[PDB]
Amino acid sequence: LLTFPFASTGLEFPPVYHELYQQRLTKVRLPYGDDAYLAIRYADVKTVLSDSRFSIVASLGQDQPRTRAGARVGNGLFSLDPPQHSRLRSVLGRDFTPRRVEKLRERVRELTDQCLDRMEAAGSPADLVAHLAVPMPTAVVCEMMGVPEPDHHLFWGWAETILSNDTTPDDLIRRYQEFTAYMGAMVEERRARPTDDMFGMLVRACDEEGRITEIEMHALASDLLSAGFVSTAHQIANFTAMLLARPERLQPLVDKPEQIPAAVEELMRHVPILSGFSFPRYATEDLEMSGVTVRRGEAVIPVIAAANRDPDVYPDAGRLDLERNGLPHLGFGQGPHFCIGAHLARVELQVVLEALTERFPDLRFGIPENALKWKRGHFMNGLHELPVAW
Amino acid sequence: LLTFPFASTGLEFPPVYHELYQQRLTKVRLPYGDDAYLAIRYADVKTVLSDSRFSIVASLGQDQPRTRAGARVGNGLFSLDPPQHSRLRSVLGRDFTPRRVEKLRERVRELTDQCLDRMEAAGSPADLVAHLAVPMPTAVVCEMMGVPEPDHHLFWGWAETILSNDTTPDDLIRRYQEFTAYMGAMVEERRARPTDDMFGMLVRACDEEGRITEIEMHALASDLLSAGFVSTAHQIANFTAMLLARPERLQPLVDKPEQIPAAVEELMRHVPILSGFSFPRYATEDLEMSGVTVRRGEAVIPVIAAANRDPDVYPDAGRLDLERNGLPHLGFGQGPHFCIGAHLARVELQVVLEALTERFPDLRFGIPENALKWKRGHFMNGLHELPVAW
Ligand code: HEM
Ligand code: HEM
Ligand SMILES: CC[C@H]1[C@H]2[C@H](C[C@H]1C)[C@H]1C[C@H]3/C=C/C(O)=C4/C(=O)N[C@@H](CCCNC(=O)/C=C\C[C@@H]3[C@H]1[C@@H]1O[C@@H]12)C4=O
Ligand SMILES: CC[C@H]1[C@H]2[C@H](C[C@H]1C)[C@H]1C[C@H]3/C=C/C(O)=C4/C(=O)N[C@@H](CCCNC(=O)/C=C\C[C@@H]3[C@H]1[C@@H]1O[C@@H]12)C4=O
Repeated sequence: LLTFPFASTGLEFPPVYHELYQQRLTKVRLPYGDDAYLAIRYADVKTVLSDSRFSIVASLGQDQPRTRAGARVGNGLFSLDPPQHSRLRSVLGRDFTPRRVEKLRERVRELTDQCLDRMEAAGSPADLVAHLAVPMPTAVVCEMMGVPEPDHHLFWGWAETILSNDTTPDDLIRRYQEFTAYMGAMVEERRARPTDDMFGMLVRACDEEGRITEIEMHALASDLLSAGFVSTAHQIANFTAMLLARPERLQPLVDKPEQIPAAVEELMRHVPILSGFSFPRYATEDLEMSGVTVRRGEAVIPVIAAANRDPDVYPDAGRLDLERNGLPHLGFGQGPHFCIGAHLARVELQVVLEALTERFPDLRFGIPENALKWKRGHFMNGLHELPVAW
Repeated sequence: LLTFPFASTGLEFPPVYHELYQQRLTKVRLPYGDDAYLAIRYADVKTVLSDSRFSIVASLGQDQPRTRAGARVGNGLFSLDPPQHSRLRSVLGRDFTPRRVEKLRERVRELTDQCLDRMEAAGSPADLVAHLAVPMPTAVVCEMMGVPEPDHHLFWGWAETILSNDTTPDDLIRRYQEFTAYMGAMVEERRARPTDDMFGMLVRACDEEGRITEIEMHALASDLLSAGFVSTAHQIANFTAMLLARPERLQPLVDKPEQIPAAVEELMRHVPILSGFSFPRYATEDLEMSGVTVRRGEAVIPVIAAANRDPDVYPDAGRLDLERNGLPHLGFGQGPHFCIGAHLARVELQVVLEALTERFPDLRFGIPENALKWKRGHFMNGLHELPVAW
């Protein structure tokens, strides 16, 4: 069988996908776990993500297809199907609706401004990863949750552990133990002095209203503080690097600031954020997909980066066209597990581009593009550093 | 209770939504059937359409909230929840993927050109509704299914019965009898001799593969010949009118054809196609929506038109901006029942704007704007006629 993931470096999209688009659904071998099919057509990835005949739960003795040594297991949102998944997420739902997140726009800009004050002070050329991509989205969720600045580094360490392909089940226990200890102390603080932040809301959801158990309270906290900043950090960097590699760099968005939202969406579509893949889903019954009968219990991987370059949905898919305004990309997923933070990410990315265009309109690479240190072996594509000059 | 639908005329967005968006989920009373909540925020209409806790089936004795006198009931796709819905739909799925539908672009343009030849031959001013909006999408699906041209008028009549608010269960009996008779004949004919058309595919699905039963084959065919062209017909005229009512008319799209797909999407967002509403959904368990506890069994109506002008999703929502390339609209719906024809409709609307810009760049209203005969009190908004000049 073909082995997956395929060879690529940086944000490269590998040419093998252009072969597979026109073939039937193909089975691949993965680094750990059972084999799986590769959903790469737009409609197929949509199906895998959103159709009730695909379960995110391995209930028929499957060995989870994956790139990480330890199978991804827990009691939080990625471990549940609807309706259980739906009631649990609805504990967070109302804090991530556009109507709520839109109110954060100002604070996001403020934090972004502080970061850039600090970058400007450091002087050209500076590492935009260290000065902006890491700090800003981390502050955003940590102050949303109620985690003090000085502990941010702990949550980076736990999130890298989740995301590292070389993490073992032991490594995950160690994480679980450390994280539980941390939040447990935070729970006790909030019980004695209640706070208005999200963790406070979670503690009340548990203690007062009896809406969730302690296990669910911790699980949701773990999900947000794990999923909630490392992805945006990687994208802040990926997005700027994509833009600076263009002859005109930021100038189109300097000239036409009203096109920044569209630009954010095109980049969401075009950047292959993952060198791995997310959760496989499993057929709850036999079903047909791209010329193949997928049997009950068999795993299908949703390759969202291939979806976002489907030749039939997106003409000239490999071209970054910031005016494309393409059909709706799958970069935040689809169906039940559609990114609960999708609007917050869009706000964070719109705000980063606003602030860079307004403050550093002549922003450019601070080293030769050829010297950029892309992450090589990692679950997520991105940059170790992004030196920029102004 | 607040009565719904709200007063509006033509494609006017009624101002009352600007009130309701700020407020908690509100309950309305309908022309027929039980009362229901009005889902109007983006995220809420999404939930209603996509969340498994919302069923399209009244399984607890409910009287379907509606504007039509006779309740909407049958054996096709709008009468099913997943997975039963999913299994029936999958019989058609393959034929409506973008990969399949993109192959129809040539033929859709051919038919659009024939329509425009007749219009031009009729002479300025001419009615674009009669010459293009009605014939072209009717011909597209009927020839897809294998229905001959001379019989198109019959399918228009059956479709309007379904869509007319003044239709009784008796009128629906007549329709069903007439329609079943007609497709029965088509079935005999396809059984006596194979044809490579969509109805012929349904016949193979019933007779040869035993995938579906005879009344499901009929249902599916009825769904497609009912939903499959009156909507596109109404939008072709709605879209053209929207464009012709602006100072610049068609010139922005003449000048930049590459923006035609984006305009189609903005129009889909902006145009309130329904005066009424689609199917209500029923909560299958207690849940929270916009500050209200929706109890099990209670109905919630997804108001697509309102979601598409959600003030927090869409800044300045009332403005038709063809470059907006906004966050994805709910105009083709969402979840299980997301329009099976969405790509075909995008193809049809794109091709119509391509053909109109290329052939009639100085297209303009053929009568004074205030004379336009907008449909009054009908289920869908639109024009009885659209005189155009060139
Ligand atoms: C550019 C940044 C981001 C990207 C590209 C992204 C992408 C995604 C994708 C594709 C999924 C679904 C994976 C699957 O279905 O297998 C997901 C889920 C999730 N994301 Fe995001 N995300 C981003 C930012 C955020 C933010 C800012 C937050 C929270 C503050 C967040 C929290 C979550 C959570 C909790 C889930 C699981 C939701 C569920 O299973 O119900 N993400 N994200
Ligand atoms: C501008 C044109 C169109 C618009 C605005 C439109 C809109 C919609 C919407 C919003 C729904 C879902 C309603 C709900 O969930 O309550 C739907 C369903 C449906 N549409 Fe379309 N549609 C269009 C064109 C078409 C075309 C061209 C076809 C051709 C086959 C078609 C066939 C269907 C069918 C069969 C369903 C039911 C699907 C299901 O329940 O699984 N429609 N449409
Ligand atoms: C750029 C977007 C990427 C996403 C990525 C998929 C990509 C599209 C998911 C993959 C999740 C793995 C999760 C995971 O391995 C586990 C696990 O081992 N146990 C549980 C409970 C442990 C605590 N919760 C979590 O850590 C929950 C989410 C963290 C990540 C999350 C990242 O945001 C980035 C679980 O969810
Ligand atoms: C602008 C788009 C509009 C859509 C509209 C909702 C809007 C968003 C739906 C509403 C459906 C009503 C359906 C309906 O009344 C019935 C009924 O009475 N019996 C069944 C079986 C009868 C045979 N199937 C059908 O007629 C199936 C679809 C036709 C319409 C369909 C039109 O595309 C237009 C049924 O579905």
